[PDB]
Amino acid sequence: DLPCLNLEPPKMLKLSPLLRALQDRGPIHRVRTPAGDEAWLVTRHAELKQLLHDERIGRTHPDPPSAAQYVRSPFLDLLISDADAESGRRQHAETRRLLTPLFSARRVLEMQPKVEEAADTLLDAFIAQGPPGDLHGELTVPFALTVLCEVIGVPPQRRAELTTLLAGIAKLDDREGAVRAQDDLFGYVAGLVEHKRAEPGPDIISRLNDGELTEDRVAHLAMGLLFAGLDSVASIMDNGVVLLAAHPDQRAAALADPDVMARAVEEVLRTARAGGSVLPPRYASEDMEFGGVTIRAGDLVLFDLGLPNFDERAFTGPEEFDAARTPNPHLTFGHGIWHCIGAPLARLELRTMFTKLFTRLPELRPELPVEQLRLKEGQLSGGFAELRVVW
Ligand SMILES: C[C@@H]1C/C=C/C=C/C=C/C=C/[C@H](O[C@@H]2O[C@H](C)[C@@H](O)[C@H](N)[C@@H]2O)C[C@@H]2O[C@](O)(C[C@@H](O)C/C=C/C=C/C(=O)O1)C[C@H](O)[C@H]2C(=O)O
Ligand code: HEM
Repeated sequence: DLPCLNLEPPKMLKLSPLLRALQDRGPIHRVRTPAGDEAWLVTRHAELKQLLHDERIGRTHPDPPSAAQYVRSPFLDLLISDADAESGRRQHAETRRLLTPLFSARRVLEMQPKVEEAADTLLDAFIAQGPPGDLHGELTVPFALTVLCEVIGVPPQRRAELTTLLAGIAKLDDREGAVRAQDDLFGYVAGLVEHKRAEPGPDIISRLNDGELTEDRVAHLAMGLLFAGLDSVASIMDNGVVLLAAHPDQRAAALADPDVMARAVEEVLRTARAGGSVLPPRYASEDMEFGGVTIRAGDLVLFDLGLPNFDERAFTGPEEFDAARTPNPHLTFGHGIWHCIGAPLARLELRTMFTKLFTRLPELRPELPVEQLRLKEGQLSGGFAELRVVW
């Protein structure tokens, strides 16, 4: 009898009864996943943060095609190899050395004008169209994609076509459709990488080509970035709009002052999804005794960021949306060597759009009561199916 996890959408600002019960009853539990496999679930902020620094947990497994999974995704399968634990950790460290400088404070400051231009253009169009409008499909997804394309070096005309492909690679209910979407996207990206070698621009693909990587790895890094920076930004943005609409005093504080806005963006990150934010699978590379249990070599270890983010051991009043919360040690961008390398751009995108959205549309709010918002099914990182708003 292992507790069995599900894919039900979370409620606003509150862990589900199963997740609250597991967090109350200890820091780590053997569970069953939506795919039907067994896993460890870590439920508290201190212990999760401690596993994020434990080099026994990583993206290697002796036998990747029989490894326990949370959901079945040919995209996530690309992440796991049968390299030994040291060689995997080496691969990963090299990856971080190359991606980390692409988002330096200087480079992020240089990105700002185009992030702000893109938000203006899209918000003009959204507003021209008049209420009600699908915030998700017509604003947050296209803004995150536009920004990402500009930074990575994908031409803007490709935006409609990537929206389709990046949805395709994330299908959970259609293995062949997902493999095919992956082949097509990769074929496009690999063509783009080759173009850029002949004609470099101030963009990530060129910066990665200026180094010692194979064509193949440059393409894989670019494709991973395109998937990592799209629906994540949209999810945090969609939920921040819901939360900020629902908390008028908090919103007013945020818009009144750019330092409350910077704090408010961290509180949106902490509270956007109260559960269900389960990261790509990681595995123990050897047995380890942790949190009163013995994790075995090969066991799946799951990180659901809602759990630590709502842990009352780490946060005073974790169910309260406090736009001024400081400090705010949320784990929404991960930590340690599993830490978001795009976080500086994501934060810029969030401050930029929250500010413009609520400045221009002070009364912006979802049309439906929150409990009637519908989540996309059968899609990795799927977020809302639509987010109709009025103003
Ligand atoms: C080069 C590689 C390639 C990319 C792999 C991407 C994995 C994405 C996982 C998203 C998972 C999750 O998606 C979920 O999938 C379930 C099936 C659904 O039933 C849920 N409805 C939800 O859509 C968690 C999401 O996470 C977020 O979006 C953050 C999420 O990027 C963090 C993952 C970073 C991965 C980096 C990485 O390896 O770089 C916020 C989002 O707020 C969070 C969330 O939605 O709760
Ligand atoms: C607010 C939106 C975002 C959120 C919530 C988020 C969150 C995360 C998290 C939790 C991780 C750790 C994943 C893991 O350990 O499995 C991660 C890693 C990563 N993120 Fe983000 N991210 C966001 C936006 C972005 C953007 C805009 C980019 C790129 C332009 C990006 C690029 C990456 C990459 C390349 C990694 C893997 C880094 C590594 O291999 O260690 N992310 N992100």
